[PDB]
Amino acid sequence: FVEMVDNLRGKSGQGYYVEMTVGSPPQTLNILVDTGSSNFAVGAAPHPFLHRYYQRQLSSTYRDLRKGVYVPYTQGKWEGELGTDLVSIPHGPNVTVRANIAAITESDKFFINGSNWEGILGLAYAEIARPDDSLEPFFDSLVKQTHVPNLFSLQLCGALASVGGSMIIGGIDHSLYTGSLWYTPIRREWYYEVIIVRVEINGQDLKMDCKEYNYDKSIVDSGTTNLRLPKKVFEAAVKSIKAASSTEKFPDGFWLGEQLVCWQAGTTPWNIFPVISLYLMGEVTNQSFRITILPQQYLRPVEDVATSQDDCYKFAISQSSTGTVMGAVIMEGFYVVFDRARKRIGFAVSACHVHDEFRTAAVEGPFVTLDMEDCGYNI
Ligand SMILES: COc1cnc(C(=O)Nc2ccc(F)c([C@@]3(C)N=C(N)O[C@@H]4C[C@@H]43)c2)cn1
Repeated sequence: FVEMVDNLRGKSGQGYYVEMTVGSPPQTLNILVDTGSSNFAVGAAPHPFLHRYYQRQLSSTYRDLRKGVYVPYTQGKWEGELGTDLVSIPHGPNVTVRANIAAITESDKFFINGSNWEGILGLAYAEIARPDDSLEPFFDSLVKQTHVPNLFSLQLCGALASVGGSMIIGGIDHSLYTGSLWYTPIRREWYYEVIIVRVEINGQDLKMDCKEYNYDKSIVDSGTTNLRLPKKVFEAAVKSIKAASSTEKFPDGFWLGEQLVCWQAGTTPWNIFPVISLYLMGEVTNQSFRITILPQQYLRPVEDVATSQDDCYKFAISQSSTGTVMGAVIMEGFYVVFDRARKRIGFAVSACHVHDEFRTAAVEGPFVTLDMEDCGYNI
């Protein structure tokens, strides 16, 4: 899959995108890779922030579904006209498939002023597709119409500075990680839902009822920047992180994401900030494994601070009302295999993760963990 290595680009905090083509003749677009949604939606009108957009009038293979859909998010929205067309991934498998496309005709707070992507590739399952689960997601169409294997892997490489990485479509590139992959079940095929069974800060268990870690769900989401934690879990984690880093004091607003903290260039005290370990449900009864990230993952650089000359950072762990979200803060530490065929997600140490001479991100197992099924939330 050497053809697909390094096929992701982006700017810090603006997402990771892959090049795709739509229509006949092919129209090239940059598309955000989002494992947290399930629609393929592209700009189709000249929004001023867009480098380019889908022009259905130029595509002889465009087919109109005579249906629209309005997609609101917590902050933002897009509305689109549904259709199908031929889609390919130039630095992906050598195939072309007919896929659903939402031609975005109005939006608010969706496209990013200054970004270099024009659409979104929702890689999750049909249950959360908009308007309903009859709108087949792109990857489902890809696997159904071709011999591409039913899995993909993501290496997101962090540190506006340019980011990169690889989306290996239909397989795994073993050069992108070290050590072994460790797999956790996909609890249910809607989001990429997983179950966290234990949380440690610098090896110190938070000792909460593990149900709190997954209230009301835990997901793997390449389309979210932060590690988002349920409120109660966030409180305990911040308390422990504060205690571990107490040799230096920071305003309450920093831990709440309400202000940055800046240090003189090259003087960030990485060593005073703890590592964070999430134990995930393993493949075997009573067996778990843990993934461990560094402050280099969860203290993110903010480069566009005009009013400062120093190196400023955002605390990128935040509280959530929709459950745990393992966003870029987690994924930038690891090579992540979305093994749809076996309903499991694999983690391994990423060969491109950011670290220092004293600590590295880690994936370790096996551990003995009992009552892991009780950790999952049910209504
Ligand atoms: C450093 O990492 C990242 C990762 N992602 C981004 C990013 O802009 N994502 C983005 C933009 C628009 C948007 F509508 C969504 C939705 C569809 N997807 C997800 N998963 O969640 C929210 C439901 C919204 C996500 C930036 N930086």
